[PDB]
Amino acid sequence: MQILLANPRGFCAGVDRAISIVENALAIYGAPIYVRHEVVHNRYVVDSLRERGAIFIEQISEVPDGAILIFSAHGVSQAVRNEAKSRDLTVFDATCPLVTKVHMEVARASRRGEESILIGHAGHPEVEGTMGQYSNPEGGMYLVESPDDVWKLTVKNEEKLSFMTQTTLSVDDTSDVIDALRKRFPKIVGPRKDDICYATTNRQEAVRALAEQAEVVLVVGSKNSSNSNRLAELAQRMGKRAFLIDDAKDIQEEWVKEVKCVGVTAGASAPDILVQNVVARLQQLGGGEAIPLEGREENIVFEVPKELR
Ligand SMILES: C/C(=C\COP(=O)(O)OP(=O)(O)O)CO
Ligand code: SF4
Repeated sequence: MQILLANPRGFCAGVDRAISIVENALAIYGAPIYVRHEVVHNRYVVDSLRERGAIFIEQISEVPDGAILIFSAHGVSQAVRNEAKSRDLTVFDATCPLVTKVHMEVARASRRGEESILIGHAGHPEVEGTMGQYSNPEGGMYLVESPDDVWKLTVKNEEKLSFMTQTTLSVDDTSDVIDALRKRFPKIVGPRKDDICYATTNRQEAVRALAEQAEVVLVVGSKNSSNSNRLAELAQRMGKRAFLIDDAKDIQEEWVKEVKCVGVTAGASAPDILVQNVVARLQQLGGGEAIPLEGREENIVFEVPKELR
């Protein structure tokens, strides 16, 4: 059995920054360090940080006065931010810069009383934080997840309308949604394409190349990782069996028995060690040396704030 590795795969600039923020805060201030939501959606990372004294909470009420609070890489709403500011908390923000970029545009439309539409998945923390940048009752903030949602949406003033997107969406499905938005609201304004980040676009392009060779694709990532699910989904739609897994122990022999080519990739929040362990398991199951596919070289890095270096 041949083992192929997608490239790029694994950690993106925002996830590496956000994890370092929490690690550095624990070294500087000691336990406990409060973190609003899993810093990144990865069980291995989260479990480890708990171990070292990080405490993960959903609501600011859970945090004692005098505490240090870190906002997750997915971002938070202005309401949450202000609730944290009204309290006597020391706050560090691990929101990824590429999510903050979107937030700034939503706040601008809110200040103008002009409506905005967000393409994304209901209930996800990044969608809660981005929708949570809009607070003007004169305008409006609407969420659409599909073309059918666009077909049913009515707004107050489609002459002054703009859109934004979640950073981890399917590139292909978002394209369909935007096509619909432009047909329904011909004066709608947005970015040149969408707010899907470089890491999401690159991992999806890489898994596409991987799936065209591999019969089976294993995506290292947790169940609640949006971007990771998009990678398994993409391979599955190409007609390949694809499994989202947290670690090598999740691999069932049936998935790769008699398979000549198995591909491995990892979501933006999954540490490289998990991929190494998955490769080791596939080798014990008959696989040879892991072969990295050629890919788009990534070079962006986001530094931790100086106060945590
Ligand atoms: C922070 C972030 C992505 C990094 O991976 P995560 O798996 O942590 O988050 P997501 O894909 O949104 O479920 C959203 O920009
Ligand atoms: S997936 Fe993109 S936007 Fe999200 S943390 Fe990573 S680099 Fe930032």
